[PDB]
Amino acid sequence: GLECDGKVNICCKKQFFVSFKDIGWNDWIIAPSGYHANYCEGECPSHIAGTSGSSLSFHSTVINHYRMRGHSPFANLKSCCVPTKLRPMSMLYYDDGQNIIKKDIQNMIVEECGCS
Amino acid sequence: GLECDGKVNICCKKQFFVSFKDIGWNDWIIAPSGYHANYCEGECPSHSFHSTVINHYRMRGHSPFANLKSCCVPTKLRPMSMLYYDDGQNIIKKDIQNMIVEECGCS
Ligand SMILES: CCC[C@]1(C)C(=O)Nc2ccccc2C(=O)N1C
Repeated sequence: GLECDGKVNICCKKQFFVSFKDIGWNDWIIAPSGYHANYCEGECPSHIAGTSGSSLSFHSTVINHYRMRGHSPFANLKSCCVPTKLRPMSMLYYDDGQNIIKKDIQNMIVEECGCS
Repeated sequence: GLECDGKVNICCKKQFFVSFKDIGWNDWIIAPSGYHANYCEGECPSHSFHSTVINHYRMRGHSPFANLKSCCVPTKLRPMSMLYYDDGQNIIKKDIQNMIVEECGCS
């Protein structure tokens, strides 16, 4: 997918540093104390609706078939810049199960952005 | 996730069948003749783990996320076995990724 830069106005990936102290989750999250989460932001015009950067999935090709023809609700449905690929991260935290847990938590880091 | 019915207003999975004959893709797609692609529709008010950290930041007055709207989008997609004609009229059997919307959620 696309990374944000000077003059990029459409859906792209940019930095987002999560500090667990800032949101008060450091009371039960031991490690890491903060990490590079990234986020998606930017315009999703019709010529890029449903894309994942330079790729268009089969599903998105069927939606665009209906969207292009003006079929409802697809025609009126707004396209949003959202993560399309996420990565896990090893975390050390206190669970409710009465212990300190080391676990790879899914969907922690944004790897790629795309339009819905 | 949540499935749509004419009752629930929030972000849900709307059932949607697509016939390849109806859209004229049957000249290259042999099988299946049709499938439930589905889609995501519905409101995403204040009430994945990445989305949760964004909302826990959006809740407080934090500049980028405070003006960043939550959208109803697929959270899980499933592949599907397809039989189709390729570039040189060869018949290919392949599991095509991201064919079916299985679950919807807010961004
Ligand atoms: C980023 C979430 C990670 C984790 C491990 C969780 O799975 N459960 C949660 C679910 C919702 C909110 C926080 C947490 C949480 O802080 N912990 C303990």
